[PDB]
Amino acid sequence: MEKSVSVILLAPKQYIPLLGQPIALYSFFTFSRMPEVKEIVVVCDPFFRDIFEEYEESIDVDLSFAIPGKERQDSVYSGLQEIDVNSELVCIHDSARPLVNTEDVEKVLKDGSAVGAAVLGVPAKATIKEVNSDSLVVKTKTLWEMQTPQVIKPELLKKGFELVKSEGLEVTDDVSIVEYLKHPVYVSQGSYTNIKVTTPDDLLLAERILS
Amino acid sequence: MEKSVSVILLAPKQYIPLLGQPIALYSFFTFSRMPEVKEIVVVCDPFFRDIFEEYEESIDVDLSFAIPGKERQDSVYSGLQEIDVNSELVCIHDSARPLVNTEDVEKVLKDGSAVGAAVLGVPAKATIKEVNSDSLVVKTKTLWEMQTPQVIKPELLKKGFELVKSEGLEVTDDVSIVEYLKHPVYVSQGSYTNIKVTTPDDLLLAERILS
Ligand SMILES: Oc1c(Br)cc(Br)cc1-c1cc(C(F)(F)F)no1
Ligand SMILES: Oc1c(Br)cc(Br)cc1-c1cc(C(F)(F)F)no1
Ligand SMILES: [K+]
Ligand SMILES: [K+]
Ligand SMILES: [K+]
Ligand SMILES: [K+]
Repeated sequence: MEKSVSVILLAPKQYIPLLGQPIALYSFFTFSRMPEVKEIVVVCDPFFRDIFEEYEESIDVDLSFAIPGKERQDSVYSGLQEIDVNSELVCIHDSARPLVNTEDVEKVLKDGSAVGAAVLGVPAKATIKEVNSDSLVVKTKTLWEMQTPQVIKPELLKKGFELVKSEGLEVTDDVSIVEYLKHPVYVSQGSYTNIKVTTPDDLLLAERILS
Repeated sequence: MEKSVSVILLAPKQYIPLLGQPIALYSFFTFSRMPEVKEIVVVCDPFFRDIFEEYEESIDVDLSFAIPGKERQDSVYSGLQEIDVNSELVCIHDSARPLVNTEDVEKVLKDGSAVGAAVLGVPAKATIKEVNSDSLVVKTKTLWEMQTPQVIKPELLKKGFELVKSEGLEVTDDVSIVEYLKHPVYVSQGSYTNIKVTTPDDLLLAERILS
């Protein structure tokens, strides 16, 4: 368990400071303090490499870097190439979610270890309906909003990339490389506080949360 | 079309002022100015009756009142009893959504007239997954977040209430009286700005929208 997890940190709105510190550094430090986390392979444009470099000697993890790709999955694959040969879990996180709780990361790590694949989620508070191509409600289910981390064993993630490669399967917002696997995905119940940061509305909320 | 629609306005966070005016009055006035709207049957506790009474002579609609019930559907039925005998559409709206645009109300009214039942919605921006009782993703759809107005012909709404009455069918968050009808429900594409107001986060966003 200890030093068993590689974080792929996916990292402009993620470098806007929140209560003075850049957004991307909040999750970076949350992961670094966890004894389970062994390395953080950070995915960022070389302009921002220094932003993480500054804190390298203080943190109790291996810092490494990767170049981003066009779409989210390209950046994950890039990060996956630098992880440890003996890492037991990869922990993929969106740097735009600075407020993830250590306790919720612990939960999804534990669930990922047990199941093979787990993602942090919350019950969708809004009333959500399926709508067909004619704009009609498909009438009838517990729907969940998916956050990050996404925690997965590296052999599973690799098999996902290889299946989509070999058969040339299409990949979208809601249908990733791992959606094509028969291997189950567990949904670990997180916190509504683990919001993503895009709008300036999010900062005015996120400061309220941090306090 | 003109003077053809009865609004049931469902109406504490809906009486917190936004840029100085109570939240419930924003939608109230939006509906009152529309030539299609004939009456606003307002659903509120008698303490707040005066809040709408003040503006009665200025508005170009019939103001009426109804007592709320325990759950949302009880308040709708209460409001439904005061509507016009010759009203062609009932337009059910949550007063906690003060920012609905006239143009979007026009759209859902037109769709409700054509289809019999229509609701304002937006594509769900979050990644939403179905999760089973064992907390596993049900792998595979266009999902939409439902707002208000909900626009429906009164005979349809009545038939919904009577079917649930007669058979004693169960009613929840996601399965209303109208979900049990075979009659189609159209989803009119609205605006992401049409947010519901509960948290103080919403006010700090809603003021940004209004400007
Ligand atoms: O789509 C997933 C689900 Br569902 C669960 C878990 Br765990 C991980 C993923 C996931 C997607 C990707 C990306 F490469 F496409 F970005 N990497 O991992
Ligand atoms: O559930 C609906 C859908 Br789906 C569409 C439309 Br249009 C209207 C409704 C609806 C629900 C109710 C309530 F009485 F339960 F509150 N009244 O109308
Ligand atoms: K190092
Ligand atoms: K190692
Ligand atoms: K009147
Ligand atoms: K009348």
